[PDB]
This record gives sequence, C-alpha cells and structure tokens, in this order.
Amino acid sequence: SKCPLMVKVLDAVRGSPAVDVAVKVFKKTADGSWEPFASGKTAESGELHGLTTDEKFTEGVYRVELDTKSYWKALGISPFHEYAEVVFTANDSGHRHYTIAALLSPYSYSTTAVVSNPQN
Amino acid sequence: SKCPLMVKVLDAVRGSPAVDVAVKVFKKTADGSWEPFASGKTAESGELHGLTTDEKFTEGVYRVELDTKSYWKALGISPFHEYAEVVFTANDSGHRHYTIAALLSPYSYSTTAVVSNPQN
Amino acid sequence: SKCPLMVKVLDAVRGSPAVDVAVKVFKKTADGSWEPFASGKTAESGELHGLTTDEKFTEGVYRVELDTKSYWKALGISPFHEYAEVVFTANDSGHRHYTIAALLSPYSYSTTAVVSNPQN
Amino acid sequence: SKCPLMVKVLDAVRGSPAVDVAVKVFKKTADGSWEPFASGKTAESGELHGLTTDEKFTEGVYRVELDTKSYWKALGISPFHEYAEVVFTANDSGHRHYTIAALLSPYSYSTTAVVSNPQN
Repeated sequence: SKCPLMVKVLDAVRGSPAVDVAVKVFKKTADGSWEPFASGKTAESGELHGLTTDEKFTEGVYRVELDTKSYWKALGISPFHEYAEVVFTANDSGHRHYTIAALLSPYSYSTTAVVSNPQN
Repeated sequence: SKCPLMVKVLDAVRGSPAVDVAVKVFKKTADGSWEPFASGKTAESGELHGLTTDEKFTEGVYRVELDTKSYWKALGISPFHEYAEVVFTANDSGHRHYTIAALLSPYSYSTTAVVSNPQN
Repeated sequence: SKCPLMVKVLDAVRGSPAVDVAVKVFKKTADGSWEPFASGKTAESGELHGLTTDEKFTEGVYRVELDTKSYWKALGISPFHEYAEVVFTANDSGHRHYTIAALLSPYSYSTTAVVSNPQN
Repeated sequence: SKCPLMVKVLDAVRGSPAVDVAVKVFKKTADGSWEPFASGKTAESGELHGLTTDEKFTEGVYRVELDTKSYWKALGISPFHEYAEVVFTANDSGHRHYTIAALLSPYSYSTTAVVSNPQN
C-alpha cells in the first residue's frame, strides 16, 4: 500500500511545488556501474510517487537525478547547476521508506532526506 | 582579528551578493523592550562590516532584522516575507564572534550561524 | 486541502519530521499590535491542519512563530536561535491556501512558502 | 578569491566551518567521459582555496564531489547522503569567478553558487 521511494519538489521563486521536473533513478550494479531503476515526471503538486515497487526497491546504492535545468530554462531563466543529483544507499537495514525533497532556486538547491519505519 | 558580529546575504536567483540591504539590530532590554543596537547596509560583496565592537556587543539576546521585502520589491518581485529575522543570545556562554549568513529567494530563505572564538 | 494555513516542520539531524514543535500564530490587529490567532504544536507527521477555518483566515498580515529553542533543547542540543518567526501577508487574493514549511538544524533554519489556490 | 574555483563548506549542526572535507573536481570529456580535474580538502576555514588557475580553468561541465559520508562518520553521526555533488557548466561567457558553498547536516545538504567578475 506504500512505496518506499518518492520525490517532492518545490520552487522557492514562485511559492510553488515545481511540476514536471524530470526524475531519473539509477541503481549501482555488481561490477560498480549504474543501470536505470525508474523514471518519471514530477506531478502537478510537486510529488512523484509510485516510482518503484515496494519489492523491486531492494538494498543498494542509488542516485536520483532531477533535471533542474530544463525546468528553469523553460521560464526564461538560465540556471547554475546542470542538474541536481542525490546519491544515498537505501537498505533492507530498516527505515524502509524514503521521500526526497527539493527546494529549487536558480543558483541554489537544498535536498532533504526523510526516512521512516513502517509497523514491523 | 575578526568582527565580533557580521552579516552576509546571498541572491539564490542571480547567483550573487544581496547588495544594499537595510539591516537593523535590536537588543532586548531586561523587561521585554527591544532597543536599537546598530544598523547598516550590505555593501557590494554582500557583507556588512562594523555593526559593533566587543565593548558594546554584550551578553544578552539580540535581533537582526534584514528587510528582505524592500530588496526584491526594488527589482519588481513581490516577495512573501515582510522581512527576515534572527533572534539569538550572544556572549552568554562566553564572548564569541558571530556571523549570520542569509540566503534569499522571493518565497524562501535560510540563515546559518558560525560561532567563532576570537583569535584567543 | 480543506485547510487554509498549514505548517510542516522537519528535523535535519534526525531525518524525520520535527514532532511536537509548538507553533503560535498571531494576527496583527488594526491598532498595530499582535492579537493571538491560532496555536498548536506539530502532530507526529510534523504538520498542522486545524489551525483555522476557511472563514477566519481573513486578509491581513500574520506572524507564525515556532519554538525551535525548546525543540532542540529537549534533545540536549543548545540551538543558536531563540525561535523562528515568519511574518507574511495573507492577502487572500489569487491563493487561499498557504503552506509554511521549515527545515530545522541546531544552527540553521530554512523557511519557504507554498501558496496553492482553490483550483476549481 | 582571485583564482577560479573556490569552495566553502559550513556545518548546520555545529555552526562552525567544516574542516577536512575531501573535495574532488572532475571535468567532462570530449567523449562525454569524465577527466580528473582537482583534489584537495577544506582548511580550518572550511574553505578550499588551492585548485585551478584562470589559465587552466577552461569552458566545460564540472562535478565537484564533497565526501560528506566520511565527514559525518568521523564524528559518530550516521548520514544519509554518500556524497554531495555540484555539477555545473563553466565559463561559457568568458571565464569568471566561481564560489560554491555547502551547508552540511546528516539528512540534508544545500548548495549555491555566487558568480563573480574579476573585471566588471
């Protein structure tokens, strides 16, 4: 009933949840390379859920890339960052659910982790 | 040696120093009151040097008040916040040298403090 | 949704929402002072809904203030800030719903506003 | 700074500069690959001045990598992010002066640039 991975994104310039920011989730392989894990556009309210399956999202290193640049390039603003990425290692270690947050601005971005534990 | 108290502001939209920002400083009189301590404007580098010396800067709660509204407003952007503040106690756990840094954005902002003992 | 003013606080140290952080919303009266408006403390989720009804939240400037001082202090960390204040004008025009978010850290905080609207 | 790439890393939990934060700067390649551009750590000023020269800092896509995991780890704290990366294209205007800041906390970091001009 709940997926671990989820992204939220806000736009600090117009007090708005950034919509349609492109999200790409990359999972670290055995050899030490990256393969695609999930992909999607931020919905109309900032959130992007139903990204992975509560069982496909297994232990490992991850990297969420939010294409922040085309987002700002779309409204007349040339951004600093080429994009924004978030590397963490989700795990079966517990604290099984995660939501990544973004506070996007032309020359600055804060990223927030928020892990939770369901009822075991 | 360094400034017992300083302020620096940034522009998350232009990727640059917040220039010419009014900064008022008030000190709480032990009875509730807030009396004028100092004030000034952020120079080109975004900083604001000289707010007080150690002799003046005393143990007690203070309040920095950067007028974020007049700033964006002078550009054409109607910001959310009326102004911005940082309320804190100083010199109580010892006379230190503070630095209140602030990141501005029309609908969002951040302040951070670096507490530094003098060169002693 | 069916709530005009909500506040969502997060805890950057713990990686979970800042639970039981006492909020105190004031409303500037016509005389110029701050008459009590709403007042609660973060529910487990780190948020607050029933602060006011969609009719009580009239056009005017407001002051939301979070007691970070006691939050951090109940965990043993002596924060820098005395509290966290966000005065904004809720000129109930294009947008009726407001969401004041804030990320806490012992020496740094970040507020942001998200003003959606009664869409359809 | 009078040299091209200067990096500044503070601490939201200790309100102090972040010293010994290993920093690596890469450079995209003609093959879209990533050629190794720089290495260094943050001094006691939680600032790293000692990387490139205007002469050597050409136009291109960079990726500054801040080893946040080792930082939080040495202190006993257990972080979420593995690294903090600032990927930006540079000098596509005639080589300017860059400054990257990073505010650190275990479950959320924040980066911002300040594009300066030596002549202008």
